[PDB]
Amino acid sequence: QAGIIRDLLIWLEGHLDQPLSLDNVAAKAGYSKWHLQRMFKDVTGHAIGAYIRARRLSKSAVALRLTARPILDIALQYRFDSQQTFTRAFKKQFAQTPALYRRSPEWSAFGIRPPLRLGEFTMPEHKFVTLEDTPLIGVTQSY
DNA sequence: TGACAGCACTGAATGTCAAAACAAAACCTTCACTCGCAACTATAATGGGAGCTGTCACGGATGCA
Repeated sequence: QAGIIRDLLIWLEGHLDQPLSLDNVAAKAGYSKWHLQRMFKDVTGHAIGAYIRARRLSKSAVALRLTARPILDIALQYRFDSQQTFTRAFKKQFAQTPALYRRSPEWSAFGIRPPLRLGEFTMPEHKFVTLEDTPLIGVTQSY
């Protein structure tokens, strides 16, 4: 029912990292590999399988732009199979070399796909301002 | 009744043949200069000890004489 898929993503957003998962591992959620896939297609508007590894790449794209690791820390970190295939699907998502992607300081959100909620989404508000050069005092350290 | 389990097949999306380029310094030319050899200079000059070291002490030694 509608209470299932919402609870599956509470697993899945927390288990987008730890299990090396395809839909066979996702088939342990009450029904078969196809029926859990059939139950997702209409209650969401997204198609689960190519989305998740792309969402796990979208989890890896912010890891490719704001985390301090090289290509092979994050080659198979997000449960992938190869690096050149990971480089390949990246071209169909961001149209940029990952060496070129962390070359430019500008980070545009083209291929990052948002995390899905079947329940109610807490929408933040926006207001566009233009700020001023203000002196302060503080120290720096890294992570 | 509607879930509920599994099949039919697209195909985008992999797993392989190739280069494509970029810094990596790595080994390597370079090319001007800094950093070193070597020789000469023509009034006249001509013999150390460089300070040192001062009585221990019985004992065996070899060679001189």
